[PDB]
Amino acid sequence: NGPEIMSKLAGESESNLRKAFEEAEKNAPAIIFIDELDAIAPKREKTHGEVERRIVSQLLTLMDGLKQRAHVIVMAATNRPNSIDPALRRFGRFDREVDIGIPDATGRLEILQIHTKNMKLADDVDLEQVANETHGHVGADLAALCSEAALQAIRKKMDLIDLEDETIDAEVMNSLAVTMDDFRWALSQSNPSALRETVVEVPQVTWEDIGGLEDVKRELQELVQYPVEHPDKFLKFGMTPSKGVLFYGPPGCGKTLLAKAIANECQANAISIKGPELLTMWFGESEANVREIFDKARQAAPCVLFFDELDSIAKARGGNIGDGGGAADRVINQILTEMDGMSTKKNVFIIGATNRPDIIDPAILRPGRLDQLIYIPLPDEKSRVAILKANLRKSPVAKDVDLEFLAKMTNGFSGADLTEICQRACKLAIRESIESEIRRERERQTNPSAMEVEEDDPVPEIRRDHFEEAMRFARRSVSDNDIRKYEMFAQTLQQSR
Amino acid sequence: NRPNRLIVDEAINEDNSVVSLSQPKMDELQLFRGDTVLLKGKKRREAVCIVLSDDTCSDEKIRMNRVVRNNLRVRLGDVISIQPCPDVKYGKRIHVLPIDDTVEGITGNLFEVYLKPYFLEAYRPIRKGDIFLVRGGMRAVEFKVVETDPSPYCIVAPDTVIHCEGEPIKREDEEESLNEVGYDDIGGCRKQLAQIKEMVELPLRHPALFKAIGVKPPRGILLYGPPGTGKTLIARAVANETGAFFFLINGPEIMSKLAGESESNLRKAFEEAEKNAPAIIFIDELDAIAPKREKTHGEVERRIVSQLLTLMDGLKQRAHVIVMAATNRPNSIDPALRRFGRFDREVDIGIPDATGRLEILQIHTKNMKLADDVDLEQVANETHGHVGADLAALCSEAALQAIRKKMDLIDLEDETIDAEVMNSLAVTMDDFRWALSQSNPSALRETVVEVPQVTWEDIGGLEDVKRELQELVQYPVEHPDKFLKFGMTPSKGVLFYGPPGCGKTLLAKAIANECQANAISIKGPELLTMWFGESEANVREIFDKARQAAPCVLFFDELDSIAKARGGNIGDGGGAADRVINQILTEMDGMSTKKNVFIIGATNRPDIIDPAILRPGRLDQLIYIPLPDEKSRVAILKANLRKSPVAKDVDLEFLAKMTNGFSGADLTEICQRACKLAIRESIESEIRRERERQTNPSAMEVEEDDPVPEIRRDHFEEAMRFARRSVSDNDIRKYEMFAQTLQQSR
Ligand SMILES: Nc1ncnc2c1ncn2[C@@H]1O[C@H](COP(=O)(O)OP(=O)(O)O)[C@@H](O)[C@H]1O
Ligand SMILES: Nc1ncnc2c1ncn2[C@@H]1O[C@H](COP(=O)(O)OP(=O)(O)O)[C@@H](O)[C@H]1O
Ligand SMILES: Nc1ncnc2c1ncn2[C@@H]1O[C@H](COP(=O)(O)OP(=O)(O)O)[C@@H](O)[C@H]1O
Repeated sequence: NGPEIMSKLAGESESNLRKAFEEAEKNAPAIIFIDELDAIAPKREKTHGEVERRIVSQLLTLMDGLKQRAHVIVMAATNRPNSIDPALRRFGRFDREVDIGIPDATGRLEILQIHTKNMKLADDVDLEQVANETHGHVGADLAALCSEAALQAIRKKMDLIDLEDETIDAEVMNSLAVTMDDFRWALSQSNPSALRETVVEVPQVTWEDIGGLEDVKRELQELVQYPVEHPDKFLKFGMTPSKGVLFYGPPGCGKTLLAKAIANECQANAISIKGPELLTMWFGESEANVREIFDKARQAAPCVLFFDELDSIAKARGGNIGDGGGAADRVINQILTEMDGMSTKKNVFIIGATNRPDIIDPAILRPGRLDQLIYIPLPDEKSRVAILKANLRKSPVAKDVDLEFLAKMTNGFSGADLTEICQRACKLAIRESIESEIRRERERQTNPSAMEVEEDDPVPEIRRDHFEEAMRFARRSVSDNDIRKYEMFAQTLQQSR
Repeated sequence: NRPNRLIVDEAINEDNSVVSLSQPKMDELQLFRGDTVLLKGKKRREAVCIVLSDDTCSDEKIRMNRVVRNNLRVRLGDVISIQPCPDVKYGKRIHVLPIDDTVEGITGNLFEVYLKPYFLEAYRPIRKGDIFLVRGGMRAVEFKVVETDPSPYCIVAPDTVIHCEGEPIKREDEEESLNEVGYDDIGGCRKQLAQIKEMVELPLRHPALFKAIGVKPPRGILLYGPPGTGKTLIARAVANETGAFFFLINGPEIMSKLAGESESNLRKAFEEAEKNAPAIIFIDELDAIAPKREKTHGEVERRIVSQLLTLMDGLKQRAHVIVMAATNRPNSIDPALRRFGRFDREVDIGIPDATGRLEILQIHTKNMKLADDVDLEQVANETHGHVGADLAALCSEAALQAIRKKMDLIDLEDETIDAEVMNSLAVTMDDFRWALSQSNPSALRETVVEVPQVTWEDIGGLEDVKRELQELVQYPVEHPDKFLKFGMTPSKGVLFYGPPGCGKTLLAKAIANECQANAISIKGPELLTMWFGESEANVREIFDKARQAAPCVLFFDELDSIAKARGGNIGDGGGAADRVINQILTEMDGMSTKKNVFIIGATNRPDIIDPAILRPGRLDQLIYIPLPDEKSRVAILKANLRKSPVAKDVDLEFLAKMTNGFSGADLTEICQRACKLAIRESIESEIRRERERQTNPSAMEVEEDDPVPEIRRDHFEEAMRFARRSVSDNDIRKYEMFAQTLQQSR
C-alpha cells in the first residue's frame, strides 16, 4: 500500500519496499500489488519532496531487479495512467496497462448480484432495473449501495421489532429480507456517485430504437462493421478502410442514436463527447484532454468515438461568419492530431455530429479523417412513422392512436421533436392519471363508509386526445431556411475548397 | 404478551417526574393521569411519578426526561414495567439536601427561593433517593431526598414542613453527569442529525448484532460545512448519547508535535478507540491533517496523511470504530480520504435556516433568563449569515451586554455580589438588537441552502404558470409510480422567460417551499463572478450542494447575465455559449433526474441565451412569465400589501387598472414609494409633535395620539404621480414574438 509504504521514515520506507520485494521473490510465483501507485510514484516534475523521488527510484530499482532475476508479477493501481511517473510505464517495467474502467449496465448488474449473493433479498429487487437505473456508480459504489440497503432493512426491522421482548437470536436475523424500497432509498438519498468523466460502455440503443434512415443505417453498418467484420476483404483490395464519418443535418434527427446503435451492433464501447465537453476543453484552454480521451477510446477497442455537437466550439467562437478569425479551433486541432495519430487497424471509429456543418473547419473534412459526410435528412412520412413506432414502444399507448396520421400532420418534424411530442402528450397522460388519483382520493374521504371502494384504473395508456393536445401545443420543428441550408450543403458536397 | 412492560422514548414536558402515554393504553392498564404510578428500572430501583395520556407517543413507548432516567439508571431503547400506586400518601416532612458542587460559590437562603415555588401546589410525588432538580439565577442545582418521613414514596403538600439543613454531599460514582452533549443541543441540522443517527445507530448501539452479520459498516463520516456549524458538537452529542467512546482528535493537536510524535499520537488514539469499541473517532479540521495531495507541500504532512489513511484502513479491516471528520469543504481534504471504504458517506452539515436559527437560539437561551420581548422568531427571521457558533456568540454578546448594563451600574459600593442579584438578571430585546447590529461578524457569504419562506400566496396571478410548475416539480417527486408506469422520463429543468419583475425568483422560491425542498438561488451576480474570475469549476460544487440537499430546486436567477455581459442582442462577433453556462450544461447532463434536484432558469433576455441550454432533457420546458394583467396585478397588490398596514380606503382594483402593463416588482416598487411616503409622514409628524410642545413649560400636557398607523390612498396617488410605466412596449413585443416562436426555430 502506497500510504503503508511512505507512511514510515524514508529509510524505513525503502527498507519496507526492499523487504516486500525480497519476500515476493522468495515466494515465487508471487504477485506484488501496489494500490495508489500515484502516492508512491507521482509525476517526476511534480514530486516535490526528495524523499518521494528516492522512494520512486527505490521502487524502480526493485522492480528492475525483479525483471533481471525473479518470478514475481507486479501490479499497480492508480486513478489515471498519466498520474504516475512516466518512467514507471517504461518498457520492461510496466509494459501493459489494463484500463479497469467503469462497469456498464450489465457490469453493474453483475456487481449487484455478487454483493447480494449472501444477502437475503426479496423478489421485488429487480436488479436489472436497478442496474439500468444505476449510473455513475462503480464497483465499491455499488457495494456501498448494497450495504446501505441492508442497513436500512436492519434499522427498519431490528430497531422497531426486538426492543424489550428477549435477546436477539438467529431466527430473527435470518428472517431479514431486503426490499425494493431499500434499494430505491439507497439510490436516491444515501449514495454519492463518484463518476463524472466520460462513460465507456456498449450503449443499449439498437437499430430498432431508431426510426427511418435506412440508407444511412446501411451505409454506417458498412463503414463500421465491414472493416472489423471482414478485415480480409479490405486487405485484399488496395484501399485503407475509413476511420471516421461525419453526421450533418438538422438537430433532432438522431445522430447520437446512430452512433449508439452502430456501437451496439458491433458490441463496441461508445464514448460520446458532447458539445459541453468540447466547450469545456476549449474554454479551459486544456486541449490535452483530447489525448487521454483518444487513449481511452483506443484502450476500449473496438470503440466508436462519438463527438456530439462537433461544431459547438465553432459556434461559440462566432456564428456563421463569426469573428474575424478562421474556423480552426484548439480542441478541434487536437482531435485532428489524434485522428492522424490513430491507426485505422485499432478499429476505433470516430463519429462527428454537426448541426452547422458549414461552420466547422474544412481541415476535419480532409480525406483520411472524416472523408465520409453522411447527411442525416429531416425524416419523411415513413421515417416519422418508424420514429413514432420506436418511441412509443416504451410508453403504453392506446391502440386508438394513429401514428401514420400523426406523422402526416407533422410536416418536416425531427425525431427528437417527435420525442418532445411524446414528452407533451405522455406527460399530459401522466398528469391526467395523477389528477384522477387525487380527485378519487378526495371524493370518498367525506363519506364515512367502512366498505366503499370503487377501485378502477382511470387510464393506463395514452389516448389520442393527449396527442391532439400535444399537436395543439407542439408546433413546427425547425425553420425551412435551415433545411434549405442543409440541402444546399448536401448539394455542395463536392466542387468546394 | 404482557402489555405492562414498555419501551423508552424522548419527552416533551419539561416538568420532572412526569410522563405521557398514548390514549388507548389507559384502560389496558386502567389508570388515569392523576394516578401516581411506579416504574421499575435496573440496579433494582423503582421511581414513582405522575402520569398522563397523550397521542404522539406510540402505544409501545413512554416519554420521560433525563432527570428521572438518571436516578432510574436507564437509557433509551431499554424496557420497563409499570404499576399504579393509588396507595400513595400525602407525605409529611421528607428530608432533602443539595447533592453536588453546584453549591460552589453560592450564598443566600436558596431553600425558599429555589424550592417553594417548585413545590408550590405541586403535589409532586417523591420517593427516597430522588435527584430532582431546579434552576434559577443563571444557575441550576439539584437536591436528593435523603429521608421520607413516610416511606418510601409520598406526595408533597403545601402544608408539609421543610426543616431543610445540612451541607452539600457528594454524587456517588453511580451518578451520571449530564454535561455530555445531547441531541437537545443540536439545531439547524435536523435532517443531518437524523442521517447521522441512522448511520451510526447500528454500528454503535448494536456492536455484537453487526458483528454477527457480514455487511460493511459506514466507518468514515465527512461532516463538511462552514466553520462553527456544530460539527464537533454534533459528533460529541452523538457519541455521548449513543454511549460510544468519544476521542477528540484535533488536527492542530495532531500535527502540533513532531512528525514521529504526531504519527505516534495518531496511532495511540486509534488504538485507544479500538480498545474502547464501540468508539467514535472525530477529526475536526481534517483539511489541516489531510490537504489536497497536490497541495500538501511538506513531506511531513504527506506522511501524516498516509499514517491516518493506514490507521483508518486498519480500523476498517479489524475494529469497531466509526471515524468522523470536520472540514470547511469536502474538496479541501485529500481525494484519497473520500475513497470508498475510507470515507464512503459525506454529510453536508450546511447552514441553519430560519427555523434552524430559531432552534439554535432556543438551545442557547435554555439556561438564559430572557424577557418576553425576545421574540426569537423575529430574531431568527432577521438573522442571516449566522451559523451555529455565530448564534452562540450572538447569545453570549446579548448576555454580556445585559450583565454590563446591570452589574457595572448597580452593585458598585453597596455590598459584595450574592446570588440574588445575579439570578435577577434578564435579557431584553435591545440586547439582541445590539448583538445583531454592532457586535456580530457574519461568517457566511456563500450560497444559501434552505427552504424559502415564500409561498404561493406570496405570488399574485400566474395561476396557469403556478399549476404547470406544480406539475413539473411535485408530480415527479410526489407520484414517482405514475411517472415510472409511463415510458417518459420526468423533466429535470424549466426555463422562466419574460419581462423582469414578474416574479420568476418568487416562483422558484414558492415551488421549493411547496415541496419543502431546499432552494439554492444562483443570481446573475454569481454567474458573472464565476465567468469573470475564469472559475467555471464553481458550478461543480454548486451542483454538488444542490444534489446533497435533495429534494432541491436549483434556481439560476438571471441566467442570461453572462450572455448580456458578453454583448447585447448580437453582441460581439462570438457565439452565445459561455464557459459557466457550459459547465451548467455539463452538470445538468451529469445530473440524474431521480435525484429530484430541479433546475430553474430565469432569463430577462431569452433570445440572447445559447440554444444549447434549450435542448430537450435540460430545459425543454420554456414557461413564459407574462406581464401581469388586471387580475394578476390585483393579486400581486393583495399579496404585497398583506405585510404593510394599509388603510381600507385603498382601492387595489382601481390601482391595478391605472397600472397598465406593470410588473410585480414594479408594484412592490410602488409600495416602496407610497409606503415610504407613509413612513416619512409618520416620522415628520412625530418630530413636529415633539418640537411643538417643548416650548410650553407644562408639567402635564400630553395630547398623545397616533398620526397614522396605516397607508392612505393619498400616498398611493403620490406614488402614481411619481412611479411611471413599467417597461417599454418594444420589450413586451419581443417577449410575445419569442413566445410565438417557441417552435419552428433552429
Ligand atoms: N430517427 C430517430 N428515431 C428514433 N428516435 C430518435 C430519432 N431521432 C432522435 N430520436 C430521439 O429523440 C431525441 C431528439 O434527438 P436528438 O438527440 O436531438 O438528435 P441529434 O442527436 O441528431 O441532435 C433524442 O433523445 C433521441 O433519442
Ligand atoms: N447547530 C448548532 N446548535 C447549537 N449550538 C451550536 C450549533 N453549532 C455550533 N454551536 C455552538 O458553537 C460552539 C462551538 O462550535 P463548534 O461545534 O466548535 O464549531 P465547528 O462545528 O466549526 O467545530 C458550541 O459550544 C455550540 O454550542
Ligand atoms: N407576481 C408577483 N406577485 C407578488 N410579488 C411579486 C410578483 N412579481 C414580483 N414580485 C416581487 O416584486 C419584486 C420585483 O420582482 P423581481 O424579483 O424583479 O421579479 P423577477 O425575479 O421575475 O425579475 C420582487 O422582490 C418580488 O418579491
